[PDB]
Amino acid sequence: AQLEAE
Amino acid sequence: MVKNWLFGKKRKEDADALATLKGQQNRLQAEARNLERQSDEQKILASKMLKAGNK
Amino acid sequence: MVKNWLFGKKRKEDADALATLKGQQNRLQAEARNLERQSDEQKILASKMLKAGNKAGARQALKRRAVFMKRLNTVHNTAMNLQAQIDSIQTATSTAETVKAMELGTKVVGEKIKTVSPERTERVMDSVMEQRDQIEMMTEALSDPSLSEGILDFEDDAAIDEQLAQLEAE
Repeated sequence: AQLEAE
Repeated sequence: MVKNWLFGKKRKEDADALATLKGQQNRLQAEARNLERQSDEQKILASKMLKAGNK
Repeated sequence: MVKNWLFGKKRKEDADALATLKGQQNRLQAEARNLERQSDEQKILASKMLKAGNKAGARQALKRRAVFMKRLNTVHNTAMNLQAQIDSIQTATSTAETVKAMELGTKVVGEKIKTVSPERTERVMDSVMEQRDQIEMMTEALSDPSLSEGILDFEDDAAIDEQLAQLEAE
């Protein structure tokens, strides 16, 4: 999720 | 000028033990740096898998 | 210059084991690349069967491609398992060196702790305390003001009281 948000 | 024979002997022994510990610590720091590099490469790969359309 | 005969022997053995594992892993990577190539050729063939008007042949080619990709997955997982074994060998080597360094340090610190034991430090600090008390008592015995005072007022400071009063009035 955090990499996608990145 | 008194020679402290036992003192110098134990000094050499403690210096060798400290050298051994410092060498193993330096090896572990190098291994840590390599593991950090590998983690960064894996994050770059994860970003490319996200962009390419492969979750 | 001490020779570590057993250490060098086991080093050669571990190097040969790592070479064997790396060679088999390289073989598996080459096989994986070839299987990927074959899968791509099968997909191209499936596309041509679709264009030519042969759906049965397209299904045939896609089934063959599915078999090739399953083989590719198995080969890749086997190569990953070999990498895990290589990492286990290197981790065991590093852990052995760490335990040896810790045992050396423990030996040195144990010799020091046995030499200067805690009971020895207790004895030294007790002696320091006792001697400090004796110096204080000796050096306060010599400083008793009763000598330089010597004769004290029988009137108990009355004359000196009035002298201070008279000097204040002055």
